[PDB]
Formats: sequence, C-alpha cells, structure tokens
Amino acid sequence: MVDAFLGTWKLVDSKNFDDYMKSLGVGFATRQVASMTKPTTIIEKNGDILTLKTHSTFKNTEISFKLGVEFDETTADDRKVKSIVTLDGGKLVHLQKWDGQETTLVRELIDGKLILTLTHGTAVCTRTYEKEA
Ligand SMILES: CCCCCCCCCCCCC(=O)O
Repeated sequence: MVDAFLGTWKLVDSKNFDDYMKSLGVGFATRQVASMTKPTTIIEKNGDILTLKTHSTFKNTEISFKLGVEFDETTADDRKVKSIVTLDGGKLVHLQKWDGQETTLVRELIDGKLILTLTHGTAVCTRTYEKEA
C-alpha cells in the first residue's frame, strides 16, 4: 500500500544534510548549493511500477522501480549503486549498495508530512516534505 506517498512534495525542513553529503564525499561547493536548494519530489505509480522524480534548480534525478526488485541507479552525486525499495512497517525504505557501502533513504508519513531519513556511516539526516495540491 504505497498510495499515501504518491503526489508532489516540496522540501520544508532539513536537518544534517551537510553531514550526510559530507559522509558520501560530496565536495564543499556542491554541498553549499545543496544546502540552499528546496527540491520537489514527485512519486507516481502505474501498476507495479513506481517513478520517483527529484527536481531542483541544481540537479534533477528520476528512478523507476518495482517494489522488492533490485535496480541499477546513478545517484545525484554520481554513485553507481544497486538499489531496492520496499515497504517496511508502512515506511518506504530505499537501500543503496556500492563498493561494500550502504545508505538508506527511509520515507514515512507523520501528520500528513513526508519525513525522509537518510543514513550513511554515522550521519543521520532528516528532511521534511509537505504535499502540493
Ligand atoms: C550533485 C548534487 C549532489 C547532492 C547530494 C545528493 C545525495 C543523495 C541524494 C539526496 C536526496 C535528498 C532528497 O531527496 O531530499
């Protein structure tokens, strides 16, 4: 049941995103721009296939996947990873693997807001998105 995640979402709060980016090795100038960017995330489904778009003034990404089926992904910061997205506890959990490393991108709904928790190494970032009409 992915349906309450679907729609267009705008970033309205960010905590520790610089720590997360730095853990991934993102360079200072990119982190600087990213710290001032408010992406729009669009999540849509067509049958079993989800498409997740991230749009900003800096950098755009798009992925399509089936829940529970691995896919190749090239992230915004140009990591080539093996990914899987699943529902776990009502949360949409995206796991990326590369070079023996892992990062998780966990989405959940709290009071109608989309909370994205990003973990890599010891870095834990929390970003909050609110839905666009
Ligand atoms: C080139 C710009 C790279 C910026 C850092 C990207 C890190 C991985 C993706 C983070 C996604 C955050 C979000 O969807 O709010």
